[PDB]
Amino acid sequence: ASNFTQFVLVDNGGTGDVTVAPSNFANGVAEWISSNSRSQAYKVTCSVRQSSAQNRKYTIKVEVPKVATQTVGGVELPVAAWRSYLSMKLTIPIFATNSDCELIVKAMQGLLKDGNPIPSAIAANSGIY
Amino acid sequence: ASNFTQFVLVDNGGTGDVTVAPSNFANGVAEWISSNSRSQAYKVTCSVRQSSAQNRKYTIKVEVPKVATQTVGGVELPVAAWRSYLSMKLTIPIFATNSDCELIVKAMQGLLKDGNPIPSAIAANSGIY
Amino acid sequence: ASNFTQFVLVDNGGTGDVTVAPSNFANGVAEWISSNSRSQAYKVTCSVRQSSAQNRKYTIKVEVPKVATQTVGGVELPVAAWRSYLSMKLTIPIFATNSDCELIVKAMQGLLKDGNPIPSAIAANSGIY
Amino acid sequence: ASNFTQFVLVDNGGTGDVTVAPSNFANGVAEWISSNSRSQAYKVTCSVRQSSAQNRKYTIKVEVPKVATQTVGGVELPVAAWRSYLSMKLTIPIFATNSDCELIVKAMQGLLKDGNPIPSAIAANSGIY
Amino acid sequence: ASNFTQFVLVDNGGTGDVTVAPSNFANGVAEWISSNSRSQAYKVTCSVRQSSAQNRKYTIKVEVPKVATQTVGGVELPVAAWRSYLSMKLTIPIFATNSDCELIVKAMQGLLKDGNPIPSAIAANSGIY
Amino acid sequence: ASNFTQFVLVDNGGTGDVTVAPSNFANGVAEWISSNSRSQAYKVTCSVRQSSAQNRKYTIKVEVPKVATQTVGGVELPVAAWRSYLSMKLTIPIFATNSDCELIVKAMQGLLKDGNPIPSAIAANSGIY
RNA sequence: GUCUAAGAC
RNA sequence: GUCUAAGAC
Repeated sequence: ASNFTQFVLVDNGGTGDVTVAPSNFANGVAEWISSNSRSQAYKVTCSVRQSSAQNRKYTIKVEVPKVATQTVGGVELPVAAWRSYLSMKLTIPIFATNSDCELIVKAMQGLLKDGNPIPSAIAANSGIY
Repeated sequence: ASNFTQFVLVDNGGTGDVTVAPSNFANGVAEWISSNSRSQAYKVTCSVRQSSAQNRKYTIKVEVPKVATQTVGGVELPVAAWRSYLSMKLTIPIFATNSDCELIVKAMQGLLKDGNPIPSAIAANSGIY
Repeated sequence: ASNFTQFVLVDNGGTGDVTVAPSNFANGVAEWISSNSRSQAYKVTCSVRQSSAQNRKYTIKVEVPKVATQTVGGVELPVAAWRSYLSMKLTIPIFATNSDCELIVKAMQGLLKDGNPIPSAIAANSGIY
Repeated sequence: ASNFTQFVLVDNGGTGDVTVAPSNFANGVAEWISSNSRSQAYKVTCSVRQSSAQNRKYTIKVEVPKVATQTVGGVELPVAAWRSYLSMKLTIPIFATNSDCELIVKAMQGLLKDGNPIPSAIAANSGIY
Repeated sequence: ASNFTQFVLVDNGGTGDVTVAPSNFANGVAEWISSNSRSQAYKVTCSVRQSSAQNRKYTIKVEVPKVATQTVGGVELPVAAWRSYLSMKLTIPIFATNSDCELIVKAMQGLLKDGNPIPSAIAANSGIY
Repeated sequence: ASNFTQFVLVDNGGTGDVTVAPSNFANGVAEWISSNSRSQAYKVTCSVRQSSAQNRKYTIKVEVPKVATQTVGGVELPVAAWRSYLSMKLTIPIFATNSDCELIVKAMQGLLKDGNPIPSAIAANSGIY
């Protein structure tokens, strides 16, 4: 059994599909990277630690690169023009049962479901109004 | 036009559906709260600010309460035994077009899609392995 | 659903009713204005926030114009002589359930009901006696 | 006659009706309370004062209690779990006619009428949107 | 209804039309932007505040960008060569009727109508003479 | 050719149009006034200068009289209660070609076009909502 | 503006 | 009043 495997990060039907694969798991930090130049790859990292007596804290991080070619002195390199950085911290008390957790996951999914306020605002360079 | 409206945070088919509604929008912070006792409600807040010359930063926060009744001195009150706290920060360079943004949203959705590593780990009081 | 719709403030059985419609929503402070010059209009504003860690607080303000010997569309000074100001503040503990709130609303309705000492005193330029 | 009479504050259709009665006028503040122990009674107070040289100001307060029985020192006492507080201040110019004042009363009644936005929001534990 | 809707800012007869849409209302400032990267978008903002005791003041701003692609560090980024800035402040007395306000709108429209002196001068890079 | 000619500021389809004609040109500041007492007239002024080394700046000012309950030719005080003031400032970089300027004009026309959120809000003594 | 509410900060 | 523009001098 293992959940440290590759998965589809960006789903574009069956074409542009961005897949991210296990890269490293040093120091309690699982890391996934998409293929090709590390310089233009997507990155996802995750780690759980016992943040206190009653809480466990998850720290998920995602990097979305803007793929581009950099030319300097006539030498070109695959780079990322810039990167968008996602960073989330989820705290869960140790009293939470598996059902409680499933619910927390559903809340996260609903928050980002297509059509709801937050994803729509983000997807359009907008805020709330 | 408005995206500051109510939406379904937790989708339980058509039954246990947790809906969250606009509560307040003071100081650039949009806030949504589910119904009934504020003390046991779900809360979602969001805000975007220009974090620097080239970046806009979104700050989404979600609270999932563990509903319970507190009895003290024979007086009972609707409370939350505890709360799970989600907190995310998303940074997006001003060069990102609407397409770039749609992609960032899809990455967030894929990250939490059912069956993928992170949501499965969370939903089971587990980490990565 | 969406409660920021126009409603009837002063009801005179259809003929000569005073309808007030949404006119502003800056900072989450909902505002309703009648179809008049801002100086002679009926204004209603409402907003909610968590005043303390234990209570939420609704703040409602109403402005009613003096109609006797009024000159529609004219410049009437001093403004203090032609306008009445109503300022309501409802503090509700966070333990109040939807039902508890329905009761609180019913109480406010009874307070101002036709025939009761309070409204009948105001309508007669009187106090209690 | 005398307008300092008892009236029904919460109408639950003849049964469960919270009625309130005159209970004090000391210091120019008319008070009404329900038939309970002072510790868990509904309370309504009213006072008018000539605030400015050209204004009169009514100050009205209502207290809605959440009745509970509490065990203090092994002994049960009738008490209030919490109280909701309505506080209104109405400023009317002296130039206002009785007809002008009736308008103010009708506006306050329409404001709280069943189905209109504000009472709807309050009863649903939400804001206006 | 809601007047916070998208509208076409630059009409190039159905094709090449710059349309602008709601994108933010944080802090009482309504914002609209075109569908570009924040770095090269058209932007329109509006806010009303009760400046004096007898005035209301609208503050409107429009930003027209000269889109260009710039090579920074050997990488191409969508940027604006320069921006043109329109800034208008309108002060209306509270005694103004809706009919009085329509007059203000009609005057602003006539001011900028095709062929009239001012737009003619601006479009020709000249002064009035 | 010579743009300092009289034009129509407020158009009501011929019947009751408000034409404004040149009335002053001191210091290159072109001025247009309607056929009224300077206190009740419609005034328009315009001037251009190089605000900085990079931009030129048009400064337009419009004054619109309050007509409701107005007394043609009378002395109406306070002046602040009977006049609305519009103050436009257009900053245009020195790189803007005639075309670039034609676009900027088109944008201003769209902003104030009939039916769009901005003019329709002003004409209704409203803000955005 | 707040609250523990005709009196408190 | 200026600008590099809801925030700067």
